[PDB]
Amino acid sequence: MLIAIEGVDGAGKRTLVEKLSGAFRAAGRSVATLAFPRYGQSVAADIAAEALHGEHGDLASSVYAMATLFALDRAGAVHTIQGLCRGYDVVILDRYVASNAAYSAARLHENAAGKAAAWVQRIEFARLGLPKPDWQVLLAVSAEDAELQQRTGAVYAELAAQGWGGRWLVVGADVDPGRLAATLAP
Ligand SMILES: C[S@@](=O)c1cc(-c2cccc(OC(F)(F)F)c2)[nH]c(=O)c1C#N
Repeated sequence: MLIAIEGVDGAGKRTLVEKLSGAFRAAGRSVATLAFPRYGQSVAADIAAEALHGEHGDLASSVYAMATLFALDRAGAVHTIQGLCRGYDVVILDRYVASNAAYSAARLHENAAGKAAAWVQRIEFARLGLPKPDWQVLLAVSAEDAELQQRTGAVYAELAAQGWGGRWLVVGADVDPGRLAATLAP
């Protein structure tokens, strides 16, 4: 089973990942995890971060340019992902494709049924061959550029509402991880 944990920066996705990992292993399931973007590994990720800190001329000004860099990062990992899906019962990704749809649409003031969200699907899942997650779990919290983080949170909820790329669940900060693991388990 492939699971992506999503949400805005500061939402506390890592803690969820760890909580879920323990709940799955308590239920007798092997678990592997990966975090995106892969800063310090993917040159594409690293240029993208660097660009948001004012490096690389006008790169940050294009949403699609940033989106593309983050896609190329995930694509470089596509074989690792598929490998972990064969090697372990449950594979949990801290951020995945939906992050690109949410930050891009937010940025462009578009909704989940808009162009950017559909572009991300075409590029990442169809063209680049990233496998679609079985579940996407939106960690949606009150308090994690504030304008964009709030709007990205909203777009994310919209992705979950439309079933973008697959089934979702939306959860809060105090979700019970054992209950969540039983819900997600085949
Ligand atoms: C690194 S996480 O915040 C992220 C952001 C964007 C993203 C997409 C478009 C524009 C963008 O720039 C900015 F955030 F400034 F809006 C970021 N795309 C991703 O795939 C991931 C991941 N993982």
